[PDB]
Amino acid sequence: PDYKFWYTQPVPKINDEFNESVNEPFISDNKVEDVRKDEYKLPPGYSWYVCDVKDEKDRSEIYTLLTDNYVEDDDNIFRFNYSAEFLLWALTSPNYLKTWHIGVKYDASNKLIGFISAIPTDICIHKRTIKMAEVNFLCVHKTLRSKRLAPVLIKEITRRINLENIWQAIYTAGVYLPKPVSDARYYHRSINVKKLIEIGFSSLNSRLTMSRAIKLYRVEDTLNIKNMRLMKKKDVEGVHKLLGSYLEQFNLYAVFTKEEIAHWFLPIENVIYTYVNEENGKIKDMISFYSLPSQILGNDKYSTLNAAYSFYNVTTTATFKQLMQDAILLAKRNNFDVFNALEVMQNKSVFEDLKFGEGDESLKYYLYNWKCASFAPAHVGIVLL
Ligand SMILES: C#CCCCCCCCCCCCC(=O)SCCNC(=O)CCNC(=O)[C@H](O)C(C)(C)COP(=O)(O)OP(=O)(O)OC[C@H]1O[C@@H](n2cnc3c(N)ncnc32)[C@H](O)[C@@H]1OP(=O)(O)O
Ligand SMILES: Cc1nn(C)c(C)c1NS(=O)(=O)c1c(Cl)cc(-c2ccnc(N3CCNCC3)c2)cc1Cl
Ligand SMILES: [Cl-]
Repeated sequence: PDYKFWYTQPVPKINDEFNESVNEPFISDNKVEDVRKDEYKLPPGYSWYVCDVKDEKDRSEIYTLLTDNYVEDDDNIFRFNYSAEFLLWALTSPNYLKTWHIGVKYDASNKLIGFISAIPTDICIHKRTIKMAEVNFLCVHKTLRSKRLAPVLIKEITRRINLENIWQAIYTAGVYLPKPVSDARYYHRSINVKKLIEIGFSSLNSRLTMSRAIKLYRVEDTLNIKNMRLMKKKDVEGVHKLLGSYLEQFNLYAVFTKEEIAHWFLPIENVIYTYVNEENGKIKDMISFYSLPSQILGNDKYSTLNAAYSFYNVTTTATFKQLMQDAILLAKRNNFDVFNALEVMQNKSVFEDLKFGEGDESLKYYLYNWKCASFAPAHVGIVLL
């Protein structure tokens, strides 16, 4: 590929590799005063729109755009179906900016046909903490693909982020772009076996009959960590200490304030599930996973695959395998069909014994305007939504 757009940007070329001692911007000494004050030009008939995600109607417009036009698997069987409540949660973290929730409307219909978003986060990369933007939910309507709208959305959000004196970003994508700092495969743990077979997500053979498959993935309805319970407001301080200490071992992680811990972990039904083990008023273990269904395209019986995604999990009183076994159980108790995880942090070590199957795609982690050594995904300590 030529990367005609990306090679104009402060990112590594596809052949670039850096020593572990290199950890710095491509372009330093940036000046807010020099940032373009004009919005990037859109093709005739299209206009920028600042979305208010706290307004139900604006939020529903984003929801519809993404439901119909967002990420599909390579075989066009599944399309992500982020809920409206999920989008509210994902986009209104502490110190979010409404003007970083950017839509594009088709003037004649007044309909939203494009979107991109950013939220601010402090990112520790190779022990250096940098104020960054986390870019997500880039989407162009299926009818307008391959018209070079995505670089316009990227350049416009870059401009708006730069106006706030932020010059680095973090982002993930399934597509290969210049140039990942890490690459993490997805793994899947079947919960509702029969449904997964019926929709083609899983397979049988003459050895693995339907009944044998169901027995293989059967789980005992008893927690290894008996007191694991839904997180409450009183647990924010203890989760902040437990998770904050845990994440410092990694090469890439978010540095969460107490306010960010409250936002990202306090439970919201059908959005975010966090469980804690409290001993003597101290949080000693935590499990968390978020809800992200996929629409099943075309299937007669089922419209929705109900998937839980591993978020952040820490144990100090059990083994990591016991903890993730409880995570699977808690997902099953909340009626999820499958439990998905990336090979980040310590996750890969438990996939075999807990009967995860390797998927067929990976998530690439990227930094914008930052050069550093790449690393194996066990050194990644951040999960983006
Ligand atoms: C400081 C501060 C800096 C802030 C900025 C940091 C950089 C942020 C980059 C964006 C990160 C996005 C993270 C994600 O949210 S992930 C989910 C992506 N959402 C989907 O997968 C939904 C379904 N899909 C679509 O909605 C469209 O396919 C897209 C993704 C909008 C792409 O639009 P289309 O019509 O194909 O392509 P056009 O408009 O002709 O643009 C082509 C150029 O674009 C590049 N590109 C494509 N996908 C990308 C992508 N996902 N992220 C970034 N760049 C992408 C591509 O390579 C090429 O450029 P070159 O010529 O190769 O240099
Ligand atoms: C079962 C299923 N349902 N769907 C809808 C799909 C795609 C699958 N197959 S999958 O599990 O193997 C999978 C998964 Cl989960 C995710 C991605 C992917 C692609 C691009 N971008 C992201 N980002 C997520 C983080 N924020 C930025 C966007 C994820 C690709 C694959 Cl292929
Ligand atoms: Cl129990």
